[PDB]
Amino acid sequence: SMEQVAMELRLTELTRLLRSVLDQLQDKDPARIFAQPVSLKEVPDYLDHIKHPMDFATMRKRLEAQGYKNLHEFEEDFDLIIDNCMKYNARDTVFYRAAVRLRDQGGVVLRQARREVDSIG
Repeated sequence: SMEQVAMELRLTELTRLLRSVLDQLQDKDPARIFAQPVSLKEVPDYLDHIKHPMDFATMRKRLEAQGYKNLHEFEEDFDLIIDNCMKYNARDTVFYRAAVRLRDQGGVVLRQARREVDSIG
């Protein structure tokens, strides 16, 4: 149907906007701490601690499959990256501190993304 096509164009355009958001958030992680999944070879107990692992490469795979229907879904995955790290790692670690700085810096990007998503529809 033509309606299905229009819906698909909306999804494609959301995917465009979320790709730009993802790039901007990942720039706030210049150490690349959150770039890839925590390795279960190197942290064998990780899934005993963290039930839903997340990282920027995993988000990018979902994004490119147009697997985010709305900004809320995308934000959920970004918050997992931060929240998982702040639980597994102690306050005094470079990992925890990186997550705090990512959260704080990412807030700005996400605040305007929300206005753009609502604005453009």
